[PDB]
Amino acid sequence: RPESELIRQSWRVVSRSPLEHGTVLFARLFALEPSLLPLFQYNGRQFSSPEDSLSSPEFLDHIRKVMLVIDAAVTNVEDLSSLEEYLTSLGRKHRAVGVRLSSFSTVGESLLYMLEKSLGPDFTPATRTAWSRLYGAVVQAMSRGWDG
Ligand code: HEM
Repeated sequence: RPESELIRQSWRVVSRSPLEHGTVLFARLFALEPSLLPLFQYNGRQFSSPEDSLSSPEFLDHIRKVMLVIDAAVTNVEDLSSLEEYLTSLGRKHRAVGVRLSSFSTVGESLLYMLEKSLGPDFTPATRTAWSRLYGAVVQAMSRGWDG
């Protein structure tokens, strides 16, 4: 694939600072859909404001976990079928925590925002389309967790 390289190459830059970059993704996510904030329940407590999430080690660890699932996708960008069962179960888990499947569209936009901001002029149309396809494929596999 030509897309596989666009994804690989762009991901190298991000993977140098995945927390800083995932922090943009999540700051953007809560700016777009603050109703996701309460889903991050650590010590039975809700974050009141998005900046609260940034002070939580568990939340920042979830940022790193997200970035690693993306890294797993990138590693398998040629054959995602190898992540299908893991991603189905990841879907099922997020269903269980309360995340609606539709919120994963917002996450995709936040991922694309983060890549735009980091890559600036290197975030070409082809690069955007490539990520959109990969992210879509990830979410398609996760959606199996919502049993459909
Ligand atoms: C709607 C946005 C999302 C919310 C509200 C959310 C929320 C959560 C929560 C509450 C957990 C369990 C607590 C934790 O381990 O931190 C979790 C686990 C996790 N999330 Fe997310 N998540 C979201 C998106 C994502 C995405 C996009 C990925 C990766 C693509 C991801 C990867 C993970 C992983 C790897 C775990 C560990 C699951 C396990 O095996 O127990 N999350 N998420």
